[PDB]
Amino acid sequence: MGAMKNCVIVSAVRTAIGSFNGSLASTSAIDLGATVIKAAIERAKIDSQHVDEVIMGNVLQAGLGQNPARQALLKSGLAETVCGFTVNKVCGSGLKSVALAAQAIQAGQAQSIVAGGMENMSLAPYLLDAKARSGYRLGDGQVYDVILRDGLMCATHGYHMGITAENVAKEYGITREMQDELALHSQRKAAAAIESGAFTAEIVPVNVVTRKKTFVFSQDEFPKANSTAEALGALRPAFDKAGTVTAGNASGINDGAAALVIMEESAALAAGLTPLARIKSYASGGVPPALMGMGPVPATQKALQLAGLQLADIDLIEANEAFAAQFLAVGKNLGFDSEKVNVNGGAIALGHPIGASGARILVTLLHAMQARDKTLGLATLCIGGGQGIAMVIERL
Amino acid sequence: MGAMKNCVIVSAVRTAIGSFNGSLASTSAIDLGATVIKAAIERAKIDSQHVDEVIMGNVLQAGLGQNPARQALLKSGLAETVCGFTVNKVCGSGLKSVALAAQAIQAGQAQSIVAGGMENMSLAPYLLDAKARSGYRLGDGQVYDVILRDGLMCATHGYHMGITAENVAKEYGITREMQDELALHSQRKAAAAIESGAFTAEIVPVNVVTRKKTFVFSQDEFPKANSTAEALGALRPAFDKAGTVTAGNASGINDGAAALVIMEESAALAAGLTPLARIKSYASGGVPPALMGMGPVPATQKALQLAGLQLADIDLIEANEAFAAQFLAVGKNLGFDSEKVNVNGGAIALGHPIGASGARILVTLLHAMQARDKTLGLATLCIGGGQGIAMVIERL
Amino acid sequence: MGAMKNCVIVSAVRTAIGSFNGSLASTSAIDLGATVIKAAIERAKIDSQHVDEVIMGNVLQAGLGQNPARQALLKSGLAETVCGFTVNKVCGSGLKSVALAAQAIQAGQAQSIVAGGMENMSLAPYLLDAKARSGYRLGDGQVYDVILRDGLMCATHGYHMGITAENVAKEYGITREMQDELALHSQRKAAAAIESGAFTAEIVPVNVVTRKKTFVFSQDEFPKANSTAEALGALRPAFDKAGTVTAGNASGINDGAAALVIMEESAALAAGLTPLARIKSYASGGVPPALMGMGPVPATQKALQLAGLQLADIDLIEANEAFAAQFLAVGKNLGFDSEKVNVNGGAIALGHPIGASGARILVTLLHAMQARDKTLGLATLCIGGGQGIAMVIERL
Amino acid sequence: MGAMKNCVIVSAVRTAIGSFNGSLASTSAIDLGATVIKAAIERAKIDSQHVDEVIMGNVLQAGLGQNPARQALLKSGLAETVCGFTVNKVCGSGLKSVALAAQAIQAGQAQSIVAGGMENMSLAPYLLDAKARSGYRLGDGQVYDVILRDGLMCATHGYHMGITAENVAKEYGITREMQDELALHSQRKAAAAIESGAFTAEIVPVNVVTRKKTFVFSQDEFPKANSTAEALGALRPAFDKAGTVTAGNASGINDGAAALVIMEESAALAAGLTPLARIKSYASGGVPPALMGMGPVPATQKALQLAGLQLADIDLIEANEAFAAQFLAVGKNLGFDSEKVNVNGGAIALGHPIGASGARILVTLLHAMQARDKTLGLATLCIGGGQGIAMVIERL
Repeated sequence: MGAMKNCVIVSAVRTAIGSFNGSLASTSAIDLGATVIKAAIERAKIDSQHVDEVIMGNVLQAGLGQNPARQALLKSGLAETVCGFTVNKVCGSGLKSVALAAQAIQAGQAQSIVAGGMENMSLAPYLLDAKARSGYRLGDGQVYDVILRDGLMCATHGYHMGITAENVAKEYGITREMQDELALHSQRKAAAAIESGAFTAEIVPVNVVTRKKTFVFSQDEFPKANSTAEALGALRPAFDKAGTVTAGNASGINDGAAALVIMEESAALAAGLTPLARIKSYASGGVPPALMGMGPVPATQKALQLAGLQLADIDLIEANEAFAAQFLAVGKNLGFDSEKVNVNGGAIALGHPIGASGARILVTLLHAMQARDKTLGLATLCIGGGQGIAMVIERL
Repeated sequence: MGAMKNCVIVSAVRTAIGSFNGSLASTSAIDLGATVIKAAIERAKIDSQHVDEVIMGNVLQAGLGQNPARQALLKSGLAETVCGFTVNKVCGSGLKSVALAAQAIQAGQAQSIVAGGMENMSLAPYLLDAKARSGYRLGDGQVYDVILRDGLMCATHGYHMGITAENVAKEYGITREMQDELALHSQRKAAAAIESGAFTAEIVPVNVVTRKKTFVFSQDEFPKANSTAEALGALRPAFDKAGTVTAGNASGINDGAAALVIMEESAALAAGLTPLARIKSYASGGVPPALMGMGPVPATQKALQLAGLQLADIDLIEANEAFAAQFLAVGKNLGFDSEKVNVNGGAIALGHPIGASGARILVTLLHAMQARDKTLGLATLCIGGGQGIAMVIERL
Repeated sequence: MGAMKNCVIVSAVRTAIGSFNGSLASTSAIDLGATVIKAAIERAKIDSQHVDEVIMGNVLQAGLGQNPARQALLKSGLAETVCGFTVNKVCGSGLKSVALAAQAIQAGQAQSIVAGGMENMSLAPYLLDAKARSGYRLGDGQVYDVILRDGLMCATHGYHMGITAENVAKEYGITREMQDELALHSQRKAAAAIESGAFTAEIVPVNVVTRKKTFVFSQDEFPKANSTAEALGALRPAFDKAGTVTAGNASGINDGAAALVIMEESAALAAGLTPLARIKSYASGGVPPALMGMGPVPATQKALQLAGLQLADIDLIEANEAFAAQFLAVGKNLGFDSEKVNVNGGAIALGHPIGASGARILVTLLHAMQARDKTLGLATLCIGGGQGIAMVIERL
Repeated sequence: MGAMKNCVIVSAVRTAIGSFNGSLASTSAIDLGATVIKAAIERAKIDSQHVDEVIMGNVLQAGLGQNPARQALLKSGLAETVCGFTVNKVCGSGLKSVALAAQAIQAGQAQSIVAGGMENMSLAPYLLDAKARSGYRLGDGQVYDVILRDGLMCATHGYHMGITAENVAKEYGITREMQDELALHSQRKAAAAIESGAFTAEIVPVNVVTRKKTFVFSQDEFPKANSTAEALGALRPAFDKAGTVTAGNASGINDGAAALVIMEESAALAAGLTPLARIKSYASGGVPPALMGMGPVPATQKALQLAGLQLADIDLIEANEAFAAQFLAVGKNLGFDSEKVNVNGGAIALGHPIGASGARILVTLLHAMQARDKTLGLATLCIGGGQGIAMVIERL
């Protein structure tokens, strides 16, 4: 039988993250993906004719046309002979795409892949029912927000992700005040990272050209400057009248992309490129949809166990902040050393472009590891529908 | 470094394929997908607790809710700890899912996976523009058919897959007469198969209940009974008033699903199960979007090479019949022996539910191989956006 | 001061009435209008250049373009110098248009007017909310059935005209049996009148060209052949599950038009044309929206008073059958002699194209009066929003 | 045979005119209508129980519900026994409504009517095709802006009212510079009228109540303070690149209502109320659709002949400024003394809520006549689809 191969990250880049109807609200998911795919390739210094595949996560595919991943790879300038496909694992899509690239490389089926995710929630459409096709006939119908139907509502329970967060908050006893405390801490870490230029290396600018003008978008815009504990404690519950989750202790609706060049190790070295990290393990884990926020627990355990590691071995962790409730409960459950976690801020401040986040956090992890000279890293996140995904990387 | 593993198919099953607004038009893609997932598991006789993952292709995801593959798996009865995700490689999606399943198994990542695809084109929705979200403000807008926008129009050139078929007809000299003759051949072989019970083993019945009456769908309904050369000869071109492509020499818009249980070889034997074929290789290839019908050429060339085989080594072949124009160009380019191709009929008679067709043709191939006691088989198909995928299987 | 003039009907024509999605479902309200306008002019023998105005009732104006009455007159072949406007008094609109034409002639403001009404309920559109113009932003919306929103739901209470009919049933002790008995009688009279050629004189045929083919629509299609007291008594209530109103004891949703030439008496004589009747009086009356079915009471009372008449002086009556419940309550309230009412059947059998019905009953009244050589006629109907209108005509 | 009666205006009121998406954008046309109906009755000091009818113009009736005039009337607090109906003569609706009230009163069918118009263009909906009712089936559709379909595009020619304006400019040689000079002059006269309080008497405040804001709207907000020749001359043409017509020399899309109490003269005196003016005559005229802007020519000539007057007899004139090109063509053709026309500014400055404008200009004329102590007044305006309407009043 063949022998498994080692797989390395050779570059990692992301766009800044746009606010809902903000700076990226006229730049399609596919143009955001093309942008990062191109920049990833440039930064890796790889010969672009040697890219075997592109794998991109994208959750709100409605109306974006055939195979958005292929559209993005073509717009990036890659050759027509470079194949690609679009991954939908909801919030995990962007990391799952990276895991699939690693898997294909490790299994000898390719040598170089560009993998990540992309999402423009601002541009998500509205949907008419199949009933529109066959005819309404008589009586009113419904117009469906696609963000909600395909991206933020649980298809098992018909209620918002928010409510799964509340469920996790009751089950693990995570209080309103614990959530807001975390939220402020994420905002402060983000604000220092942004100010001190910690994200400069990882961000590729996007040129936004409009009828009125052209401008360059290169700074995360979702952070809420000058956030305070009292402002946060003043907010009303978003999803439950008697609830704990608010707009201030939850991530948002956001736009952005991220991509990495993944390569077989001995081929990266023979081509005279510089490996930035090895992909050591990855795993997916499943939980009840009602408690989807806990997905990272089984995923993280499997990934650790597949790497031959203990959690305490890990130097830096990016655990996604879709809701402070789920992020705290996961952290409580596994016993995270929280000073190793989301050291430059997390999604409550930075935003959550769902199909891109999984890859975005991996980008942020690797650059934080390089800046602080750390060796071992963990990226994980919860996934709508009751799943989680995790990946461990080791710096070179 | 780990040793790679062998992957085997342990069951293979499909629904009968529904005509547009036909027998399956009220059964959701997700329910079709659950039916085949459950049936594949039952037929395999595998303990359902041993399923590691479910991978399903699905192209018109718009409005189907979070992660359709995960919904299907939960509906099929699998536990909530079973992970899954949804693949979009357009027409290729369903075979790509099986290829990914086999890769995970080969790589030691999983031991048992259900993979395939599912599509209900009848139930595809209509889409309002992003403008609807931000506001039309003044002036009209458009309401978009999702079938066309995400499934049948080229996102590169903005025209129908029918036009790519016309481009391929010119390039390779495939005339209307040539196209019509293949169409009749296909209708004929499909009718003989139906008549002889050749599809009985592979089809899982779907119960369709409506208040007026409840009925069992178990027979492909797209085939045109009593098709003739004369009748085909009289149709008007569908896409190009001076063209060669018609509704009679192209597949249709259809509903259906297919799935297979795939396992690590030794896990199959340890569970006392009966391997039906080994997956020998698989590959993807890219061609210009304008000539997407030619996708099978580079995919087949790569997959034969990976398998260490020549085209002449293959005993039976399933090459999808999206359009006779591209089916014929492909067979001419590669030198297929046409008596080994689509022996029970192809998509011009059977139908093309896009997300599913790739797994559908593989199911059909395996059963055909079993019926004829053949050893080596190839499944391949073109993909909108200019791709191709192929897989070689070897009977056991 | 000038003195009031006398006004006479010179012609009276209607289309046959179409069922919902029936024979007239692809002929625009405006084309129906033009047909009857043109025909009324031909049958009156008036010089087309002498038409001073066209007044047409039309309730579902949405999407029909500027001033439907004006579009209809232009299509009819009248000169661009002939003015026109569109009236909306809901169910009254068609009779209101005639009353206005008569008032204008009586007041010396014009000599010849064509008036009536037109509706194509089958072609009525659906509406997105103003929120579409501003933008949905986030969250679901509705898509509104214009028939219901602008035609059939009470704008004061938000419930169906249906419910106003249940209200009246109660207020006046009108049982399900009494309603179904009336319904059966209407169906018999109408089938009898159609069989016997009673509508031949008043109906102008419509040429309906479909993509495939052409036919002539000239016979009322809503009547229900072989209606029986038992089938009717078997029906489920349509609007309240403890209710009395059914699809069998109410009119339907329908397509059609009607028009009449009205002239100043002395100018009709000077042109050598034959007055068919004199418009003796007209009136409108108001009642609670909840009891809109009773509108005919004050309208009829006032109209008789303005005509110097008592109910008993009237030889023939057309009292619209929107709902048997209100038609019976009106009849009981006023003491109708039922043998004189709706002698050729009413709307329960014939249909209710709401904009046209007011003119349609008047057309049917005049022709019945001619065939039975009667002298005094009354036409009245109820109007959604709590109104009624009535007109008294005197044959000559 | 009775004798014709005299009709007087007893009150005249309007809302301030809102800009598109401006201060009135959240207030329904019906509410605007109710507001002016109530205020008119209050100003007249009439006993509300003496009101026989309400007749209101309204052009974009789509989705507004049954019989908007009836709704407004009920909303105003009038008794349910008061009938009303809604008029559509496009831009002319509001003045047509007053003419119809006058006609009814002259002809002795009523003694007190409230008449006017109402429009909220900001809240006009979007519409799906009849195809939505029967089903799109396959292929795209359109979503239609009601403002355009029912209110601003020619139903005969399918192009914007602005194009009819270009037709008129070319026909009558009305240059860009002539049009821009008129626009400036109307802006100045409006600014001067606002500065000196000339609108205070005629305007009734509307209370606008939003969660976001609460405030009283009482001042016209479409006029452009500090308009200049140079700014007007720099604007691009709006409807045609070689065109003359711009946003600066055409009226806007606007929201407003206006209404007047009308009464039989002797009943007025008997009631101890003060007649403000006598309605002396009214007429409608027709012209080709393509040249709709010229409609006021035949309407005015008939109105004058019917009143026994020469143009020069008229002391003050309100000729609607839908487009500068049409307004000037009209004045050239009739030889208007411009010093007497639109003395407080016209629609280029004040706006054009289409169903209300015909009433609005009448209210404006009356009050200006009072301020300047003038005796004869003329109100006229052009109408989409190729009509005009005019009215002559005589101050008392």
